Amino acid sequence: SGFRKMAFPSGKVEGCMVQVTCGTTTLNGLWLDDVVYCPRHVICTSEDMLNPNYEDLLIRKSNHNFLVQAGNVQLRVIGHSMQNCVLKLKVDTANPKTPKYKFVRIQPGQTFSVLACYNGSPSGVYQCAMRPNFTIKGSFLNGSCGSVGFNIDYDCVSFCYMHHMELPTGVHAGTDLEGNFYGPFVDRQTAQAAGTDTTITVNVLAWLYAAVINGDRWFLNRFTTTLNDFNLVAMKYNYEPLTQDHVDILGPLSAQTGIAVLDMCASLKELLQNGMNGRTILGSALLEDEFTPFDVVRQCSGVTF
Amino acid sequence: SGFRKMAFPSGKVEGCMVQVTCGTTTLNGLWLDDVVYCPRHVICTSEDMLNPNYEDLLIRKSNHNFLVQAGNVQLRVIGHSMQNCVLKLKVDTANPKTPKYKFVRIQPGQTFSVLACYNGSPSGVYQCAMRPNFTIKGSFLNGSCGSVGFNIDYDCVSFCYMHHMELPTGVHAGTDLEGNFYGPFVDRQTAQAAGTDTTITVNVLAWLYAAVINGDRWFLNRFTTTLNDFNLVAMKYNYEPLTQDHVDILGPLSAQTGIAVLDMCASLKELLQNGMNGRTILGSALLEDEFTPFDVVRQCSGVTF
Ligand SMILES: *[C@](O)(C(=O)NC1CC1)[C@H](CCC)NC(=O)[C@@H]1[C@H]2CCC[C@H]2CN1C(=O)[C@@H](NC(=O)[C@@H](NC(=O)c1cnccn1)C1CCCCC1)C(C)(C)C
Ligand SMILES: *[C@](O)(C(=O)NC1CC1)[C@H](CCC)NC(=O)[C@@H]1[C@H]2CCC[C@H]2CN1C(=O)[C@@H](NC(=O)[C@@H](NC(=O)c1cnccn1)C1CCCCC1)C(C)(C)C
Ligand SMILES: [Cl-]
Repeated sequence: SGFRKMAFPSGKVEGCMVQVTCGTTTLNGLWLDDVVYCPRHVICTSEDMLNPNYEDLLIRKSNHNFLVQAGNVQLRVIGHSMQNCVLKLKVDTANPKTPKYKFVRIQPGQTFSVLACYNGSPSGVYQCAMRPNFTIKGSFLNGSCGSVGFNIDYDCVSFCYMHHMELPTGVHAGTDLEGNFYGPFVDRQTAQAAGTDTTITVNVLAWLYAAVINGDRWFLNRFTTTLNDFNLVAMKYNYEPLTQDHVDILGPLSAQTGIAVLDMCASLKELLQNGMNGRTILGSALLEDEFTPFDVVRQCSGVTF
Repeated sequence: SGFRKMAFPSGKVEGCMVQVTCGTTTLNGLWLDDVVYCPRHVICTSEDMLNPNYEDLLIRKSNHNFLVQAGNVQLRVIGHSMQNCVLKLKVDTANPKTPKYKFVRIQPGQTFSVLACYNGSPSGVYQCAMRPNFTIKGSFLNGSCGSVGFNIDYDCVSFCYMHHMELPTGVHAGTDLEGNFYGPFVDRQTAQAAGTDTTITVNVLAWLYAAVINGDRWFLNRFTTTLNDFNLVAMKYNYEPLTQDHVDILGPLSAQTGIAVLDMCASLKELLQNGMNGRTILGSALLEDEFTPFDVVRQCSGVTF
């Protein structure tokens, strides 16, 4: 028993991390096969960032403008192209340490592991959620750009995130591995609102099921509710609407605990209306929303990779 | 910016994990050189666990009673010995994937990364603290025994923890890699009190410095305090005494923020006496005590491995 914010084991991703330098800018890239993926703003000067013409800037770069480094093996770049907001550097060596992998785009409310890197070297690994407003609450310092987010399913690394930038609120924005931003953001230095964040309701319910699996069940009540009447209370507390598809994805946890999803909804309704009255759930004084139903099942059933 | 419970990158440890079977019992071992370390209770039956005579039980085992498995490479055991509460299986193959490493014993309040494993395969990685009462608040299911805790310093894995057992409160107990339990526990199935847990004061202060580094500084006040008068208030809230050595280890964070350790103590004093008045610090409604001063520096300075 116990319940922790648990990341995926990171070894497979560790062996794909490299250092990419262009001019004065050094950040991280992802070395899969003979390709290094990194944020396209590696090519920019401080002055270029106000409204970069990335097509023109890249046209003025040659292969030898890009220094790629795998620890010491100084990779030779033989090609460069741009896909959306990511640069792809063809190199003369295909990464031996290349794991099996896909590139996927996660949905708001889904979770992933971030391998935070500096200079192509891992600092640490942590879990987080894609927020409904398509930001993530990461831990990223200058030089962290090109750090990636990923999930592992069987033996296959699904890359879902590459880090590009920090908003003035201290939250983080980036792209999938085809270089499309999550959310409304563009890679230029302008004020860009993230828009209203909401609480990931399906995930709060998942974590309440986690609490029950772990014998912490004080918040269970005799009341029940319809999905509609639940959503009327939840919308008042800036919670995301709960959909039938969310109710379906909570089924496993419902089945395991014998608590119907709408009875857990009735529990969350009272927590929202009353607060916790200085009690805690799985050590927390706040309702936690960065565990998916699958995270709870993974962790409470000991799924391995 | 941002501040997350961050684990060490786990790849180096991943390649040391193996499956150890003795009779009906399968758990994890740590494969370093030609030695596999695992909990000695792998040799026990359900009935043996009331008061096992581990010397006599081990004497009745032969090398071929122990099935060691690295994925599929079925390791042949050529020796078995006992050191305190850990079994050492000499094998015919030394692990190629063997990283550089030490075995260390951490102090109460220090943190480490746990690589949770089942059947010699990683499930996930998370951070936790050795509690003052020498338990850890882990996430461990049946089959997790032999999962290890570790830190990385330069390129050297310091192993500090091997998982043995769960207390009826849902907290966890284990040994260092010389097989000595943390805390008063013995590997037999008897009621064993953990004793009073306390809040890791030096770590709360470290996390308040983290909050200031991240622009969350509402709790800073004009008041100050002596170390003694701080400890008079803190002892009332079941906080660990703060020592001059703790004050010294907070020096870096004091220097970086220009807030004297005793001025941060004066901030914590009011938080304890008043509570947070429904405010939060780095997203939390509770005071967090599972970051060390070095964790805050590591994470706020982007130290890599
Ligand atoms: C990353 O590339 C990296 O690690 N580089 C290695 C060090 C050499 C780097 C890491 C910063 C922590 N990312 C960036 O430099 C990005 C790029 C891409 C987009 C613009 C530039 C600057 N940048 C940022 O992350 C910045 N953030 C902003 O500029 C915000 N701007 C504003 O909020 C704003 C407000 N008023 C006027 C003008 N801008 C972002 C910009 C993008 C939309 C969201 C808001 C800093 C300031 C470096 C965090
Ligand atoms: C671990 O070996 C493993 O992963 N084994 C693989 C599955 C085959 C296994 C994992 C359990 C989650 N650990 C254990 O089996 C340990 C060993 C070592 C010490 C005794 C046995 C049983 N065990 C436990 O972790 C148990 N915990 C207890 O028995 C507690 N006992 C009591 O609190 C108690 C209360 N009243 C009367 C008698 N006992 C522990 C025992 C040690 C001191 C602290 C309290 C279970 C119940 C399996 C969690
Ligand atoms: Cl909290």
